[PDB]
Amino acid sequence: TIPHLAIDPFSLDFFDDPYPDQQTLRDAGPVVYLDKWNVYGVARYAEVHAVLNDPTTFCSSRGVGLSDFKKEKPWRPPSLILEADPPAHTRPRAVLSKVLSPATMKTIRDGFAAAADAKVDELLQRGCIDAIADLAEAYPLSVFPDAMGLKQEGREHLLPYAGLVFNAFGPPNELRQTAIERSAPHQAYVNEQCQRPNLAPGGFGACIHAFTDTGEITPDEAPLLVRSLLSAGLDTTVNGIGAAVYCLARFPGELQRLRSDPTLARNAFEEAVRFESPVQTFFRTTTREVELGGAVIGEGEKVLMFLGSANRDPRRWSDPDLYDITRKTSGHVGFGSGVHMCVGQLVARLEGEVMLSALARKVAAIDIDGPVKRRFNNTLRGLESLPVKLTPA
Ligand code: HEM
Ligand SMILES: O=C(O)c1ccc(C2CCCCC2)cc1
Ligand SMILES: [Cl-]
Repeated sequence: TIPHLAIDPFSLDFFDDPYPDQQTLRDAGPVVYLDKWNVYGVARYAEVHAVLNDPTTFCSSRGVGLSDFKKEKPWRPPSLILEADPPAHTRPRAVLSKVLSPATMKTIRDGFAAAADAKVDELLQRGCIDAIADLAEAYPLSVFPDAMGLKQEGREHLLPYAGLVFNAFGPPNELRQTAIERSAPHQAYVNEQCQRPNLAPGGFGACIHAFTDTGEITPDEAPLLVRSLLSAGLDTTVNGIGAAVYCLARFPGELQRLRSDPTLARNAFEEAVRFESPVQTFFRTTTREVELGGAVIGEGEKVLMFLGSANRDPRRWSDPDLYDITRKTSGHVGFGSGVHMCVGQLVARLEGEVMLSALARKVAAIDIDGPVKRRFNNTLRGLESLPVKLTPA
């Protein structure tokens, strides 16, 4: 009944060009079995959306990586929010939601926008830049660690730590095992910055700790919640912004539409998140026997969701393989869906918006002018290097 495929979605070959294999996964059926890792897979929009929106059946507390926490030891203590189910999930979620709220966005927006404009001005002075190191990485590094309240020293640990986190959701292949064996100094740095004294007044970290007397979280929960933001909050945005620049670089017609109306900046970023899906995959674990897309899945089974595939499913999208900055994007699953839907999406969208706004106002053309190199990660899709010439408006 369920088709068995030998495709390895965590192989370098797959990362290098996932789109044909994603169609093969979609068209094989609503539910497939991946013999390579003994997991179920769903690659169509409908089943991905259904799985995300039934957290009781498709739980997160047994891990959202390949590893089943019921069978193996987690590589680090479980996240109090990502790797928790309701009801344990609910209060920590509410705290991060309030920390990363509308009001907070108002407090940081001017600074984020100023930093974006400044960066683009700087890059225009150079002309030929690497849109990954010099923009997609440099810009979030120039705003997010400060917004967290982190000291300057040690910040070089942040991207390596995130690379590790996202590789660790994968199977135990070379990417994952290499990441873990290099991890000790990055874990040590992160865990230390999560303590209250090390987080500057007014930043996200301090704000999490301040919530520890409302009864929503205890003081001993705050460091792990700071840890959540230091795991999730930087490398995601690097690859979201890199995706957007890469799209504008390949679709100059859409860059020209964006220039003509910079208020399209926020939807141009959202469309990039759909189109590239910086977060490609992650898992749920079944808590009972369940019927999904006409297939029966047993209890205690890992289910791999292909978010990127769902976001290109022609069953859901018209011209899914086109970058269209006026597309109606609502419903894409690039930020997830349901109770775990990205709690930092307002920060992500703010960064993406103000960067694309700066590009929209200051740059006339973005031309790739060197070899493009891809970065491999078990969960993240993005580039290592994107050489571009920026022409000033
Ligand atoms: C373009 C950037 C981003 C993308 C594409 C993205 C994507 C996602 C997705 C797909 C999920 C759902 C995971 C699941 O269902 O298991 C998620 C959750 C989460 N994200 Fe984001 N994210 C981004 C940026 C951020 C930022 C900037 C922050 C923090 C400042 C953040 C913090 C979190 C946290 C803490 C969760 C867990 C939420 C929960 O379990 O309730 N993310 N993100
Ligand atoms: O430590 C945490 O709580 C944590 C770590 C990583 C993430 C990722 C965000 C992007 C989608 C996949 C999960 C979310 C939360
Ligand atoms: Cl850690």
